[PDB]
Amino acid sequence: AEQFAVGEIITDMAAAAWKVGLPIGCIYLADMNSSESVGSDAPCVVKVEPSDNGPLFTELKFYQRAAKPEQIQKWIRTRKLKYLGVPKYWGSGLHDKNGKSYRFMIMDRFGSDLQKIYEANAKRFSRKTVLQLSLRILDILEYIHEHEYVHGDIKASNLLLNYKNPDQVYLVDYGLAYRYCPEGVHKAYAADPKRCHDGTIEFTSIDAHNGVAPSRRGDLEILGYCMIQWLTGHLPWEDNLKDPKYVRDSKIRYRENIASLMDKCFPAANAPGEIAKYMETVKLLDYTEKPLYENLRDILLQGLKAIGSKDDGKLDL
Repeated sequence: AEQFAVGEIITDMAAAAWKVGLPIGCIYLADMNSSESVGSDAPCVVKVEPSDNGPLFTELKFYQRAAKPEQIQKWIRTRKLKYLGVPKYWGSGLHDKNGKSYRFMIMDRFGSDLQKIYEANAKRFSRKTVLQLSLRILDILEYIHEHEYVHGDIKASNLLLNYKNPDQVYLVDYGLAYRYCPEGVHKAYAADPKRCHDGTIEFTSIDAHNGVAPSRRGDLEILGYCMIQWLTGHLPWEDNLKDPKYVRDSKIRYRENIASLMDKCFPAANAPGEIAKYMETVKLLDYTEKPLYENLRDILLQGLKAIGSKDDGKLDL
């Protein structure tokens, strides 16, 4: 059952009009209403799911409260950033077709995911690339955290590049996002009954493994596993992803002894100092504690100084 007629004009709740193009779950190219039909250079995309789909409703709410174009530009101005890797929300509505109710959401369009690039580069990224990606992710993380939300699923396949600027990475898929601190009140260290997702098993946090709601330390923890995966091509527990209790156990033991993790993941006890310092700092975070994001960025910056480079914004993909 196709959601839309290709070329159809759809009007959002804000009364803005859009034309629907070919697909790029159900996602299609979208642009502002025109004489001209929607093309391969479109600037936006429309996600459409049934009205009862819980994940699209969670994603829409996150975009509505933290993704407004004006809200993002004010942040980029006051924090003096070259950009922010959070997609912009352009609009949403309800659309009836063959007597079923659907929900749609217009958002920015991006380029290829980092995972396709990772695989094309023989499952490695340079130290420069990993350091530069991580500084921008920390920016994204700080932003959504200050806006009461954690992602809990950071990974290469959820990190898209600007279709026009390959040095700018955005984080997507907020369908399973979690509002950890609604109205400024942090959730207790316990299971949220509405939530049944543990994240992606190889990258997920110890809190997620323990059936505890995702928190800010969880996101920084996840980023840490990504950095190692990207630098080395492997993770110690990759061989047996099917056993969650083993994976959890390995992460608890390697959190207790980081030097062990550096020895396992990096050849000959020679490992990037910044990755060790990163994981040490994330380890010191309690469940309800606000990370010192600037301290973490400084650590990644000491790493760029060590390889003779600076944060020039170049991902050198």
